[PDB]
Formats: sequence, C-alpha cells, structure tokens
Amino acid sequence: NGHLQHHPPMPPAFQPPISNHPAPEYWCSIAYFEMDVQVGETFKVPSSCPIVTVDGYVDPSGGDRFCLGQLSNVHRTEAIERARLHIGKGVQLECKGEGDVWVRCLSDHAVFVQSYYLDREAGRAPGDAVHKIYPSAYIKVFDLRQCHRQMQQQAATAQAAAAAQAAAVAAPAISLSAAAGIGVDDLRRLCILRMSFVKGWGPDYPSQSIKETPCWIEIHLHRALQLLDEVLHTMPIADPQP
Amino acid sequence: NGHLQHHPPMPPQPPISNHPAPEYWCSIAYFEMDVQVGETFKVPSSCPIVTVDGYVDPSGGDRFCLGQLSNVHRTEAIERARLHIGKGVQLECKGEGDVWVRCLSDHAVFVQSYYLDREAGRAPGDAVHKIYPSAYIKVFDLRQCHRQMQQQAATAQAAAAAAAGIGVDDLRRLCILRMSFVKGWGPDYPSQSIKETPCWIEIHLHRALQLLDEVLHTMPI
Amino acid sequence: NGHLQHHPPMPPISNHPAPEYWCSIAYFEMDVQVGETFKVPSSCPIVTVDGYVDPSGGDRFCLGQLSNVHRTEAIERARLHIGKGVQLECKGEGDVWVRCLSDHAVFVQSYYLDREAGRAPGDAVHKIYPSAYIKVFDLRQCHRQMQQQAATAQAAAAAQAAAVAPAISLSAAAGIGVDDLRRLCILRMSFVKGWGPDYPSQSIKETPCWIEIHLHRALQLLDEVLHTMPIADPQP
Repeated sequence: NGHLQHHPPMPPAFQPPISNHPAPEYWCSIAYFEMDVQVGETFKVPSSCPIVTVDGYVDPSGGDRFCLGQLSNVHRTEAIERARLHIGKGVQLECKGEGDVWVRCLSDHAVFVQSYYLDREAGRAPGDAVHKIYPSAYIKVFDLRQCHRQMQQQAATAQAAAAAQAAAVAAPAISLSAAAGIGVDDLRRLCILRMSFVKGWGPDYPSQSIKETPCWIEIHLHRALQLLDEVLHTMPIADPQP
Repeated sequence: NGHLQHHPPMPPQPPISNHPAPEYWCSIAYFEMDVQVGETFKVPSSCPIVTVDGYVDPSGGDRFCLGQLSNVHRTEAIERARLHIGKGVQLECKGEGDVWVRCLSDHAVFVQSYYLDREAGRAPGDAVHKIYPSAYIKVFDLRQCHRQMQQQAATAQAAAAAAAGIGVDDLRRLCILRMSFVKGWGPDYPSQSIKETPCWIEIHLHRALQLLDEVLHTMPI
Repeated sequence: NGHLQHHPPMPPISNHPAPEYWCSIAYFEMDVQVGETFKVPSSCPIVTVDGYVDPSGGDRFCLGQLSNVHRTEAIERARLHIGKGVQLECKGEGDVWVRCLSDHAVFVQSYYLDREAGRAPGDAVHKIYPSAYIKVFDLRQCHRQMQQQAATAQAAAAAQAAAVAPAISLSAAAGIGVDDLRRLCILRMSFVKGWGPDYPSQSIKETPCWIEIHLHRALQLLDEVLHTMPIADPQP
C-alpha cells in the first residue's frame, strides 16, 4: 500500500466568500528547516504576492521570493550540503481564490509534500501519506472550503468529547470546565503545509519524519488560520459546571 | 519565606525623559521550556494593549496568538499545558511606560516582576507573583524603575574603586517582565526556574530600556 | 604563518534597484544565535552595533538587552567589553567599512582583506584595532571574483561529466559551487576575543559574542551571476 502518493505532471460569483473578515497582510509565512533546526528567519509573504518562490539561490530581498542558498547554519552537515545542492529552482507556492494553495515543482528533483488535503483526496488517513510531486508538476495542495468544512466539523466533534469527559467523571462540591482549547493543536494542523526538497521521508525511506530530512519548509496559511480562530470563538464558553 | 505572592482579584506627573517615544512599547518572546518558539512579537506604541492568548490568528498588531505556533521539540507535557492558556492575558501600558497585567485565562498566571518584589517586600527577584484569573494587577512602574536603574548603576559604578559592580546584564533585567501560563515555578513547585516551565514569555519594555541607555551614557559601567 | 592579520589605526555595477536593506546582521554567542536578525535600512548608511540597550532599531543594533537562557559567565564577562562596539558604514553601491569604537579590538573575517593580505581565501583573521577605520568589502572586486569563480565551478562540473554504461543520462547539480560564492558576500566579526592558532578559540563559533553580516547588494549581484549559468541539460 502506497503510503507514498505519487504526483506526476499532468499537462492541461454564485457563492459568497467564506468570511466577511478582511484579508490578512500576509497570505502565509514560511519557516525553513535543516533537520530539526530552523535556518534563517521566518519569511512572510504579502497577500499582494499571490505567488512566492522558494529556490536555492541567493537574493535576500524578500517579498515574493524566499532564497535559501545564502542562509548560514553552524550545525550544517556534509549531507545537508549535498541535498541543498539539488534544491535549485525550488518551487512556487501560488495562492488562488480566497486562500487556495498550489505548488509548482520547478526543481529538477521531486519535492515531497505533507498535506492534509491530499491525504483526504487519496482516501488516506490524516497524516498517513507523503505526497511526492514530480519535477514540473503543478497540483493543488490546499482548499479553503474543504478545510473550513473539516474545521467546523472537527471543532464540534471535540466540543462534544468535552462535555463527554465532563459528564463522565461527573457527592461533594466540584466544578468542571472544558479545556480552554480542546483539539486546537489538531485544527491548526489543517492550516499548515510542509514540504521537503530533494529527499523524501516515510516507510520507504530512511528519514522517518520530515524532521529527519536535510532541508524542508513549514508553510503557515493565514486566511485559514483567521477562519479557524473565528471558529474557535463561536463555541460555548467554559462556564464552570457544578 | 512566602516565595509565592498571591494576587487575587480585588475590584476598584510629566514625562521622565524628553527622549522620543518608542516605535514599540514592548516586544514579547514566547518560550516552551528553554526553547524560543515563534518570531518575537513587537507591539506598536499605538497599541497600548496587547493580548497574548492560546488561539490561532497569526495577524500582527495587538494580538499575539501562541496556539498556531509549532515546535519540533514540543512534548506531550508542554502540549497538555498549552491546552489551558485560553483567553491568555492582557498586558497594558499606561502613561509613559507603566505596565499592567489582566489575566483572562481560566487558570493562574505566574509573573516575574521586580516592581511587585519591592511591594511584597521580598528580596529583588526572589519571588513569583501568582496572578489569579480576572485579576487586574499593576506590574511595572516606570518612575520607580528609573529611580532604581540610576542608583543601582551609580553604586555599581562607584563599586569600581574596588560583586558590587553590576554590568548592563543586571540593569537590563529591571526593564524586563516574564510570565508563565498555567504552570508556576519555585521551591513549592517541580519547576525550579521559569525556563523549566511548559510555556512562558519574556517581555522587553522599550521605554524603560531607553532610559537605561540614556543612563549608561552618563554613569558608564 | 601569519594567520592573524593586524589592522591598527593609521558607475553602477547593476541597474537592479538598491536593496531595501543594505545588510542583515545576526548576533551569536558561541554556536547560538541570540536575538533576532537586525536589518539595516539603506537609508541608514552607518549602523552602530554596541553593547548598550536601546531597542529602537533603525541605525543602531544594541546587544546589551538581548537574552539567552544558554548564556554563561564567560559570555557575560565578554559582553561586558563590547562597549561602543563598532560602526559598519556603507559607501557607494556596496562597499563596507568598519570603525572600531570599542576599547578592545575586533576580529573580522573578510574575503576581501584576505585577497589584499595575499592569503588563502578564508584562511585568515583580521584584527581591527580600536580607532582603526578600514575598508573591509569591495563590490567591484567582489563582483569580479564571483563571475570567475562561478565560471570555474561550471568548467569543473562539465569536466566531471566527461570523467564518466551508455544507456544512461548524467547531469550536474544546480547549486554547484553556490555556497563558497555566497560566502564572498558575507562578513563575520568577533568582539573582544579573536580566534585561530594563536587563540584558545579555534573558530569564530567558539567565541563568546560575534556577528554575521549579510551584504545585500552583493547577494543580488551573485543572484544575477547565477542566473547566467548554462542551464543544466542532462547529456547521455
């Protein structure tokens, strides 16, 4: 069974916005890692730069292109050096619609994405799969609507398991309250993308997690995070329960 | 000796320097145990009130959410704790550079403040002030700080004729606040230091820091 | 041997628009980076890096207030001596200068100074004495060295292909020699303590407090240079 989903290149107004909330100043923020160490600062991408490029070149300017070639890292090994060599033209993260995200592998080597969307699209379990994107391939890795639906659902699901454990253990004088933020470290996960350049991880590979690959990045989508937060704030408040 | 001060909720001059107002009145740095997580959050002077909660909106400005942040080194222990940060708290800046904390979290907040140290009559830095939910305590008085950094630098300087000689790295601490969410530290707790707690934040007060710079250029250490 | 060098007090290359910042400075304590990367606006041609505490940012980086849970007594002793630190000035399109204001000299790592001193690239330490005001980076010289270096990289690679089963295609890496190149655009200086043979600190990252300075304009020029390299085309 393919834990590794392959993604080869495939050459070619009626519905309101998801939220009235105004767009963010940045549509996403990107943190680059070498193994379990973050190299360089977090790169923010203005919502006015619908396409950001992350290659292995050296221009520091910022804005819509985030270079990794010039970054230093005192702990860097000879392996990370080998890998960093092949990043090259890297990838393009394109933001369409309110907050949909696409990836364009411009590198000569395949990139390995970690996306909850792609997981669902492959009939796989959440987080159980590595999506390999072949050089030149151009595929959608995140759908705002799909994510939003999932959030409200998961959020509800949790809120219930809240009153569940609540009525569970629940004599003297004692009060109960839902953990101010149940299932949050999980809903946020739905708003974060990740991708490893050159090297892939998982069963078929020596790297077991992405934290074990020479050079990857973690993409935080803000418009998704805006929604989610807005969702968390539409839940019954933790009112002490005798 | 009552190392832990208790702050339950109890319902209710001109500028010190001509020096210009800070771009940001403070900057917060969130840590998990002894690792800094996220970027350092900087609060504009036009945002006299900042909220640090456990939610997930990444926007800048007056709200710093620790919920969406990641940490490869994160542990179950830390996660379980982050679970209760909730409404978090509100750090407020009054006057030229005074600071007040307002706990909104359902659970206590343990602040490390020199100002409170004096009020509680404890030896400087030998106390952990526990802010109870809904409490609206004042944690930093600019004027006092100013009075203190001067004297402390004056004595640290005069102590050159010789320990008593403090360097920048001791005076700067007068301009910094620190607080832990949910968990507390001290002798009555497993965590002996703040950097040994699941989630806390170090707060740098910029107005106070300026005064200190202005002071290290008159009473050189 | 002369690994340690002593420096006591004694037209546009591109149309590409001037960088937003002319350099990015990162502060380190041993092998740890304390504080955030300070970015200097091009409008602040001279930035000051001292050991004081104004957080104001802009044209002055203070390492005084910065915190580090890993800090030690040795690093604390060392920070004590940074004082007025240094001044990094930017002349022209991208030339960098250093003026030691500290009472203690500092030790820069400058590929340009290496060229001048007639020493193997990167194999030297330049000690800037208090009061000294010496040039440490030259764009023109840097630009010229880049191209010839990138070019040598290329040749070497293609010469690696010939050095090699017919039914298979071979190909050269995209980032060939890209590291050593970008290094030509970065400066490093250690306050108070030097490093090298004559020192108990064998490398910059073994010193209590140093900074790495990324020269922006130079980095752009190298980007263009890199984008003028023959696209990698797998030959069978």
